[PDB]
Amino acid sequence: AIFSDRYKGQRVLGKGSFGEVILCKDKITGQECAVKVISKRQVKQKTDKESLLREVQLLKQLDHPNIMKLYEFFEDKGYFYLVGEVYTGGELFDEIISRKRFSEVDAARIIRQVLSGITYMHKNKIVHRDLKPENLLLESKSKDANIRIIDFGLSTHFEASKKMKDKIGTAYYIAPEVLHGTYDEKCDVWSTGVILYILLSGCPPFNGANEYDILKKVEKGKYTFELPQWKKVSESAKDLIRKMLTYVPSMRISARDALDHEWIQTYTKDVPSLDNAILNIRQFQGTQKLAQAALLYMGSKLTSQDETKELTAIFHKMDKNGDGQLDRAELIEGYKELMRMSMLDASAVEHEVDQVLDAVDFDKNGYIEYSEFVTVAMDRKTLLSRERLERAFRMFDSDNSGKISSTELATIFGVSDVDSETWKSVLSEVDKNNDGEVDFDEFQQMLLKLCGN
Ligand SMILES: COc1ccc2cc(-c3nn(C(C)C)c4ncnc(N)c34)ccc2c1
Repeated sequence: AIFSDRYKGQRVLGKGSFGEVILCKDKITGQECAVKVISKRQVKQKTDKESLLREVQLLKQLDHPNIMKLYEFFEDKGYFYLVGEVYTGGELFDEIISRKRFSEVDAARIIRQVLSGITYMHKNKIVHRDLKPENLLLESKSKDANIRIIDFGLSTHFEASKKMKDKIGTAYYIAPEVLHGTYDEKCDVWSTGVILYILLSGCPPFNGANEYDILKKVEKGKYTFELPQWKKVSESAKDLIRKMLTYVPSMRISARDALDHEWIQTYTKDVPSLDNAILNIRQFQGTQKLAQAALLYMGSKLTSQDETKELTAIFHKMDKNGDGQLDRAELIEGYKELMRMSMLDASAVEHEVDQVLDAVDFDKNGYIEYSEFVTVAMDRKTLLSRERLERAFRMFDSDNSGKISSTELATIFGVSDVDSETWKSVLSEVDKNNDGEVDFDEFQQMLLKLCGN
């Protein structure tokens, strides 16, 4: 069976672990799905074919309200296609920051759901390993919506990217035993423990100025409840967190046993709002998302440089008599050529080409100046990535000051794991009045200089 025979791409939902996720539609039934597309070239397999197939077959038969539903699996020469249920409520933390109040009852209800899904998967000998807030989606945009955990089982079969754009936020949540190589299902309880700690204080239990500092803290495994925010918190919640963040996994509480914990039992059946926590979470989330957006912007810019020159070279070769004129069918064949080395098949490329032509007001039916088409086709993704970066900038700038401070930049570039000396150097080239702050344009300029421009 061939993936594109059955499904058509509607739009890109976003980038997740191991690949891009595309909102697709069944060509016959009209069923909408979220399809994780894994590039074989970019992502190595840890397991063999037989093991992956069998795992997938198991996953298709599994069903739990807090676990992403998997429907289908396809494989071609270059890609794996993982077809799951699409959820519309977004990421948990993005919903949480929008609330005016948040309590231990809300936290407990969230964690019960996570523990329930984890418990179910563990019974079936499937481990997540890379559990973190962005793997917790909300089923719908309804305020009470169920949490759906994504990416269970994948890290067993695929090697994680070593690129920082893919690694953002991973360090806070990873279990110490995962770092050292001997791990089991208990690693998921640790990660859930870290998440709970963040839910109740707004701060990561294991924090640091960069990835390695964070990992160093995790590996030591020591944390405290000495922040001001922890005075508002019950003893039972801290007791649960202690049991989940127990270093030796055999001594660590299981997911199932955690569901029976006093805290869970008590708070999921009066409590104040954790206002300090909500504020800290807002700041945490904004920082994480800006760092991510920063790396993606730089990556998209590099990709644009690559693709612009490749596309130009493809069309030059095609342009036999060298007058710079190509027809739409040729533009499609060359765009396909670029894709050959989102655009899952020929019809997707036809549409994209048509969208570019309709932007540049070039007639679809005559011969076209390809150099102009190239510019617009690329420029489009350029304008686009810039818009998502800007939005993340505005979001982070909660006071609408229009600026980010040098201290804030340190925090952002730290999470993005950009070398301290390097960004300071680029900051010095842009900030030339010792202002100690940058507006959006300036920030963008820094990122361009941080990706060889
Ligand atoms: C193991 O097989 C699968 C199959 C589909 C998957 C889809 C998503 C997914 N990501 N996103 C955006 C946050 C980028 C989603 N948005 C809505 N629904 C989704 N289902 C996803 C994640 C993991 C998946 C794993």
